[PDB]
Amino acid sequence: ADFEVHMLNKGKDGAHVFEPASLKVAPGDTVTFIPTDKGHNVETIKGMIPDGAEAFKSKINENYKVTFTAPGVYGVKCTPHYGMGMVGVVQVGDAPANLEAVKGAKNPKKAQERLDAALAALGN
Ligand SMILES: [Cu+2]
Repeated sequence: ADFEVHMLNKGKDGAHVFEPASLKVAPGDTVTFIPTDKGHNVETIKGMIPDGAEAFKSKINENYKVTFTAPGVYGVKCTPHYGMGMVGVVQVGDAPANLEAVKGAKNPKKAQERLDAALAALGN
């Protein structure tokens, strides 16, 4: 199954957002990060990806389709807007095994707030 995340300068959750900011998928599903507004990208957050996964980083303004295979939670950021909290979580499967490992990852405050909110939205 294929899902979409819009990369936006603003949205319901404020400035510099992924919409949705949380998504539950199954192994092998894809998510396309869409440059609805210019100036964004998507990148894995260090320490917030599960065993079996590989880091990625899209180009600014790239329409970017990612396949998520290994189970667990994946924290993602927009490289330029990470400091302002432009982040999201994609969770592959239920009962993510890496939940405590990713909760320990260091993030600037606005990113941490939104990551914790996304984790809670996903049932964690
Ligand atoms: Cu951005």
